[PDB]
Amino acid sequence: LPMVGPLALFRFADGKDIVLIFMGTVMSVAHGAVLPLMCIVFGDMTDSFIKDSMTLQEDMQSFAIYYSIMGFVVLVAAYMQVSFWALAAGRQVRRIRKLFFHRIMQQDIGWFDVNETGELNTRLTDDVYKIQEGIGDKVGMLIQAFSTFITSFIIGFVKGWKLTLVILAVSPALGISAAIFGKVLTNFTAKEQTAYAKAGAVAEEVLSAIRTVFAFSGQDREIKRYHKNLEDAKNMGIKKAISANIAMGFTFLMIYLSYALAFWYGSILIMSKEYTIGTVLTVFFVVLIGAFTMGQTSPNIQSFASARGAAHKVYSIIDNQPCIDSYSDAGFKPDSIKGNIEFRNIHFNYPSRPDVKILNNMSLSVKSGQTIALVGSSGCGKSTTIQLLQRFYDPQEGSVSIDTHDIRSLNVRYLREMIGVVSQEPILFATTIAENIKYGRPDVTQQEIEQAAKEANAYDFIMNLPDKFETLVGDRGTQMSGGQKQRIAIARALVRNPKILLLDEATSALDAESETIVQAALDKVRLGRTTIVVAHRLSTIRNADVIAGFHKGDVIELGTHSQLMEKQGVYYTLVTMEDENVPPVSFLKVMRLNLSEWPYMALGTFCAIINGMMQPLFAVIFSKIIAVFAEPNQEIVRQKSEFFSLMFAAIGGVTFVTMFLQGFCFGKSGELLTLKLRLGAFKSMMRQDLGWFDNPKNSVGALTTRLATDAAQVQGATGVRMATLAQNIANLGTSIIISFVYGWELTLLILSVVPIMAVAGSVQMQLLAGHAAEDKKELEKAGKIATEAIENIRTVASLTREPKFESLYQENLHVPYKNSQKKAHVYGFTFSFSQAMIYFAYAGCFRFGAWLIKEGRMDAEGVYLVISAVLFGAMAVGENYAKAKMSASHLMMLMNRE
Repeated sequence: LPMVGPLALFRFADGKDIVLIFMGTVMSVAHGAVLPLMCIVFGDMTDSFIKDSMTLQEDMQSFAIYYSIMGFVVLVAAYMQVSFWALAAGRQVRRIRKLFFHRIMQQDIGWFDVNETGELNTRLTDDVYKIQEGIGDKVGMLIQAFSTFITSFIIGFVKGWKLTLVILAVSPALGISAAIFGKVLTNFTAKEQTAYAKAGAVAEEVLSAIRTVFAFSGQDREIKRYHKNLEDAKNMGIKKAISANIAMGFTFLMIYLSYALAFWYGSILIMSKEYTIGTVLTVFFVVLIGAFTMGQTSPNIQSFASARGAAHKVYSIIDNQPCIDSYSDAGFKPDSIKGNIEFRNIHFNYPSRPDVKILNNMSLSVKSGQTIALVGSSGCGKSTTIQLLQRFYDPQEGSVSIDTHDIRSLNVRYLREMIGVVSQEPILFATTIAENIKYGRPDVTQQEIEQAAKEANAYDFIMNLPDKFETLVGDRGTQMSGGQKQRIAIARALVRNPKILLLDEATSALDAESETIVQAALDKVRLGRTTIVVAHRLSTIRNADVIAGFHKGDVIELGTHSQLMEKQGVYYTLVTMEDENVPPVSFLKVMRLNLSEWPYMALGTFCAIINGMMQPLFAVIFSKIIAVFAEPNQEIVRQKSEFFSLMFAAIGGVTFVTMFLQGFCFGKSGELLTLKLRLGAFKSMMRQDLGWFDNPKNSVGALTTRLATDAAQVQGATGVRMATLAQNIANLGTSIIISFVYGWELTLLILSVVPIMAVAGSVQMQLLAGHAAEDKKELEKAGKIATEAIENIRTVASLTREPKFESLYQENLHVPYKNSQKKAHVYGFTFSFSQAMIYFAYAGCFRFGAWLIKEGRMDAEGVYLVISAVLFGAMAVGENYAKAKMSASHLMMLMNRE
């Protein structure tokens, strides 16, 4: 699909907005240079320690100040990046909303008839949200990662002649792996799609015709068939999960082989001494971080793509100006008008379906003070004419004369303002009685307001108003009645006393008293007013002096009703005719569901425990690698580096195998759990009486969606969640035990920086400060009001209130816009704080390790062990539970129910 270029994306930024974008860009570039630069100083510090492992205090102090200044500079840079980018996003979104609404209210009615209102609402809400999210932080981080990738390569150019090409020559192997896995992945996805297709097929057939299931009473063959289909789905899904786990393990193994090969090549350089160990470690770490950053940029790339598509559609709307602009500033705008209106040979076709000539030969004339009506069959060109007279549609053929001046020459605002129109079923606007009447005119006082209200005979129901006109209309007009609705409508039409009235079926769909009151209001209005009433009620039509029959957008008869009856025209025919309960279920019971699978659970738990243990082993081997690098001992060090490279390969292999077994075991266990729970659900359901399935919560689509979604969710979570708990607990226990054995002071230092980082980490990104709920709710409310305005577009036009509804739209946007700025500020604060915490932690941990070294209770190798191991444990902890708990509670309630 067409998608606009990035140059077009920021086409709504004004001068100060350009400065904002530029400042954000430069700050993001600084941040993305820091990241690789952070790794640079990290490797430099690593080398300095390696040599120091065998000049200490001053060196450590210098390193510490460098880290601290790096932390401060990244704090400032990131905070400013987020703040400026978010503020630019907010200004851009506000301007986008304003101009979008301006064009929408500018576009003619045919534009709406092309684009259904629901689609416009979805656009204005979701696409605006997408563009906001894209520009705000996603673009900033995108630029930042671009810069980091570029800087990693420049730094590899500084001294990496061999390592750069070696890691790039890993790229064909890495891509070979990623694609050889992907080719099997596509085939497996198709296979499992077939499997779930059969499973959902049996599900849909049994549920949709579950009444037939009871009728035929033959649940034997159907239950057995369900079991068969589920068994096949198990046979397939077990393999799918096994394959996915092998893919993950193979990715890990490729990573580890790259590690070991790079290390062996570095050892070769040290043998030749071409590259100092420090330089090799620096370049390797930096290239690795650059590669991982580039890889993990993908979600942001998708975010930008979505933003670009949304922006393309939005700007397509914006630049699609109408054939006529309501806000035009050209025309006669006569100071007066007699009022007569004449139409000739009107010819219009909707832009959506411009293939049938709906409108043809509507020669008609209305004289001031003359009562001429229009009657015909449904969709006989009635409303199209009324739309035209407001210049909703340009007559391709014909003429539209208003007292020697056509609608073409006259301005639109002026014309609409002095013209009144009432639809077949007009709808009040979502505002109190006061404002609903104020739309009459802006220059209106209370006394005349009540005068005009009573002018419509509405008096009867105002003495009962709790607050008179201040009385609230009520949601959706629930506290409202059709006759009273027409009363407010006609009153708001008359308040400004438009010269001419087009009452398009504004009498029907009412009760006897309601019809009487509207008829009385109309008769009072007909005093000295030029009227065109296309209505269905016989009283008004007969009261009308001249009536014109109609059919299929064609003139047939006109004059007194007697001629219509004599010809029996169309007039004669018209005359003759879920989440509440969610009881917390004991995890013991949920786990106990795997009764027979006890061996499977145990074997999988062993696999997960070993897997979790490995990572600390990675930390230890890394630490000892550094250690051996410390002592020159060239022969011993080269041999031991080879040894620990082979150990890296061994770790890759053990990770691969443990992933293989864990995936297989947990997949089988969870899939058997899925089978058992599905069979139990079927049995419980068929126990349930017919009425049980008539509840709206028990619709066929909803129930089958529950079945499939919840089964998959519990299968994944129940197996994955316990395994993950075990793995993480192993990581934490071993890391903490290692730290405590090494030293219980730096231990506590690490174990305190960790929690403060995590608490101030991902949770704060979307949870703390209590902005989320209010901001989302207010945005939803403003969008709802805008959506209502769009829906009632015809009435909004007849009112000529588009500017004022835009004004109210922006007014109610103001507060959520301020909340947007507030949330952006706090988001920036937490993000920068999180980023800087890492550097400050590095500095403090390393400094305290140095202090302990001065006391001798620890060694630098232990320092590296502790820091690296704890960091890797933090990363591992990253890898739903509530969804699984709720689903399991649902299933248990459904089964155990008698």
